[PDB]
Amino acid sequence: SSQIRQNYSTEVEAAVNRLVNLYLRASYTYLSLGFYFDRDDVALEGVCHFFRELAEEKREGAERLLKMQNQRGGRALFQDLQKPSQDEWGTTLDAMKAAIVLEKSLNQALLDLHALGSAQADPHLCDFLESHFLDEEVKLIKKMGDHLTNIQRLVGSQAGLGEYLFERLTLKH
Amino acid sequence: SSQIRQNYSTEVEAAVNRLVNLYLRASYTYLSLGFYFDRDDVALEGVCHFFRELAEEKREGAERLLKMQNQRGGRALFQDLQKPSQDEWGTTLDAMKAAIVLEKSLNQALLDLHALGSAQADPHLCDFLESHFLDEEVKLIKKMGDHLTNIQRLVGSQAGLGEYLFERLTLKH
Amino acid sequence: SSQIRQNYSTEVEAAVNRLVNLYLRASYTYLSLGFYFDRDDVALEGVCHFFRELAEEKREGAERLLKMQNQRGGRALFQDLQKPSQDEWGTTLDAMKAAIVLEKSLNQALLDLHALGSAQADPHLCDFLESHFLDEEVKLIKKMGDHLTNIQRLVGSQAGLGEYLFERLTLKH
Amino acid sequence: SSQIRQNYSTEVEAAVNRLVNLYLRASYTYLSLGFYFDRDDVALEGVCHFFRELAEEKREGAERLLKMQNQRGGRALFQDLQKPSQDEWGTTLDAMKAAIVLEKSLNQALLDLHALGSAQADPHLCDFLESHFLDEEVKLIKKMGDHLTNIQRLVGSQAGLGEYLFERLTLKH
Ligand SMILES: [Cl-]
Ligand SMILES: [Cl-]
Ligand SMILES: [Cl-]
Ligand SMILES: [Cl-]
Repeated sequence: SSQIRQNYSTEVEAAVNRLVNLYLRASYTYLSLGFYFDRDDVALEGVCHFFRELAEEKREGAERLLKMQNQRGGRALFQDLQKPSQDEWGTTLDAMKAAIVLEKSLNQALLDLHALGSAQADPHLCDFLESHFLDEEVKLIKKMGDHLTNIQRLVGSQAGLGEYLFERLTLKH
Repeated sequence: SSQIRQNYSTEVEAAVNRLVNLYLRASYTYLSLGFYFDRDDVALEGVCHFFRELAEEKREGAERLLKMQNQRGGRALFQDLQKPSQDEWGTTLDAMKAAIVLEKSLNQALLDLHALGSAQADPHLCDFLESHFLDEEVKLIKKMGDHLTNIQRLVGSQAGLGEYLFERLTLKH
Repeated sequence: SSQIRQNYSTEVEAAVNRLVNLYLRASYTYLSLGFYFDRDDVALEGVCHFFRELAEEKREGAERLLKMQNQRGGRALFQDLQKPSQDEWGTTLDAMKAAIVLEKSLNQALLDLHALGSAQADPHLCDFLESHFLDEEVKLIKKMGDHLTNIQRLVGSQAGLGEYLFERLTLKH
Repeated sequence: SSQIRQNYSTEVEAAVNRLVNLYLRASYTYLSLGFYFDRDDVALEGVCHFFRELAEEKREGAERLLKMQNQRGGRALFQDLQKPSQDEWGTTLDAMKAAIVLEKSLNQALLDLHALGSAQADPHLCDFLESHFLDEEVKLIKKMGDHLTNIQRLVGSQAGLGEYLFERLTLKH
């Protein structure tokens, strides 16, 4: 058992393990989104790249949480990882809307954990979220929102043209 | 006559010579496709470049087969090369559909030769196809499929615009 | 739907998706093993590093399979990922024994898929496993076996001493 | 008298001066621990180096607090520095246990000051501790805990052997 644990509640420990699950779930979702846009009958490489990069980012966030759990003397506990919500993700617009929904849910979990940390007077936890998660998440959601606006502007009456142009001229490929 | 030939059937030797003919035919087809897209009244440089590169690739595949024939102590035998199926190749979409048909026929010839090799217990032949042909062909067909999907998405109600944009923004020029 | 799929059975497609699940499960197991050896009350950094590296390797194997699924025109389908078999992994010896069991199960899945590929006359699948999976797996299992032998030799009557020395002098830290 | 002081309570000012004393006390303790492990009849250079480095770190923490006191317009007030708790520090294990006790006491003083800052609505103080003290302290305690676990594992029935090996193979020398 740990000889280091100090000021680290069971409630925070448990919430950290749940958050890890949420981040790995998100990572899995992005993995599926990336490979859907790699299909020969979808074939939007920039969209594929965007979501593959997010899968790695979410995995890295989970790993940081797990590292922190150990630093504080809590015990990492892994649960089953549920499969993503869809097998096929529709259009770029559909996908980007789904990603924003997912990110808003992750963001709310971060805010909830921050509030728990605050209530438990755990300033290290609060600091950790502030320093490595909250601003990263705000910046990502702004980026997604910007992308959504551009995708929406391009639907017009020529959806295929607009979806191609967005992938070619906004996304890195 | 050869002093080296070992485990190399007449059936495989003949099938290798036929495959050489198929690859040189494919090369000739791509040569014609490249020069059609170089016409002043077609003028799609990226499409021209794509098919010219494929002509060279197919020629190189034939040359590898011929080198292997000699390595095994078989005798290269050349036949007439039939001219390509069309004199004019239509749209980029028409052309890319024709290329996929051609590649699927080459792929099936590779698979047939692999099966013959397997039946004749000729592991060098089998290895050779696995190592230099089968994955190269799968990768090319995936690329073509991706291109076809993008071309199809761009037809919309503005075909000329879409054909220009594909050539400018997907193909190397 | 795909316009490229050729010689790719439904049976192989399904087996590839199952294998992806097995590799991601293995990755998750190694993630848990790595963080267990990072606990302050375990504190074997070289062991942690070893299993973290394996988590990444297994993830990369899954990604290669998914890329290949798309190259062939099959459809990636993701399933729930079961949590690892244990929450706490015992000694270095216990852990390395569990890893070998896991690797032997992955190896047998690769061999089974190879046999299916052979039966379905799918030489691209067979080649793919030969070229990127079978030898990598044999090499990993040999490494694990070597490690197990060294760990076993060091138990003696001074288990803690031996476990420290193995981590310091065999594993990269 | 200061012309700058704003939102800086007398309670925080006093608590900052007390914390400075605690950090300089800790520095003095580590100085004594370092020179004990430099004795010819102890002679554990890596252990000496470890504690000498900590003496400098604790001094640097005090200096940062003093700099911040002045930045806020408070007045540094120095008190007597009590000598360390022991003249001789026993084994490496004894020493590392004493260091963890000391660090836990410093950590609790940081948490107490953070709570006071929070209650006094002094976000600069809170930020300062979060940014330069809380995570540094968590990381140090994790390191010490890891070291303690390794030292404990090496006691076995051959304490001298284990103490030598830890110093040679874990600590920088
Ligand atoms: Cl379960
Ligand atoms: Cl003739
Ligand atoms: Cl389900
Ligand atoms: Cl005095």
